[PDB]
Amino acid sequence: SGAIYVGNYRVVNRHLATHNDWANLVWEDSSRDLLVSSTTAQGCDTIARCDCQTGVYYCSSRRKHYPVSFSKPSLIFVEASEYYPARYQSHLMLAVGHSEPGDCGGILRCQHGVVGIVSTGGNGLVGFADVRDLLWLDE
Ligand SMILES: NC(=O)[C@H]1CCCN(C(=O)[C@H](OCC2CCCC2)c2ccccc2)C1
Ligand SMILES: [Zn+2]
Repeated sequence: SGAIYVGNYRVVNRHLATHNDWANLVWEDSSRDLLVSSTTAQGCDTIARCDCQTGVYYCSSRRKHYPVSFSKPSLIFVEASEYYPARYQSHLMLAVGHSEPGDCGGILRCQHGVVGIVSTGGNGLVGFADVRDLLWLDE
C-alpha cells in the first residue's frame, strides 16, 4: 500500500483504490495502473520533472529503502490477476530489485522528488508506474 499527496490530489495504484477514491475520482488509466482522487487537505509531496534513471524506492516487504537504476517509461507485458487481464501496461519502468504483493504503492524518488509508485513485481524485478509526465498534478 501507499499513495502520493500533491496539492488537492491523491495518487494511488488503480487496483488498490478505495470506494472514497472512486467517489472523488479525478482521472484513472487502467493501462497505467493509476488512479487520482481529490482531497480536501493540501498535499506537500513534490513531483519530479526530469529524465533520471537512478533513485531510491521503499520496499515494505523488507522495511527498507533500496537504490536502483530503472528503465525509461515504456509499454511492458503483465500477466492476469484479481485486478487485470494479461495485457501491456504503459508508462512502466523496471529495475532489478525485490517487490512482492503488498509492496505496491511504495514511492520511488530521485533528487528532484517523486518519480513513481511500485506497481509490478516478481522474477527479481520491480516495476514502477511513472507520474513525471502528469504535469497537471502541480496546478
Ligand atoms: N500492475 C499490475 O498489473 C500488477 C497488479 C498486481 C499483480 N502484479 C504483479 O506484477 C505481481 O503480482 C503477481 C505475482 C505473480 C507471482 C507472485 C505474485 C506483483 C505486484 C506487486 C508487487 C510485486 C509483484 C501485476
Ligand atoms: Zn530526477
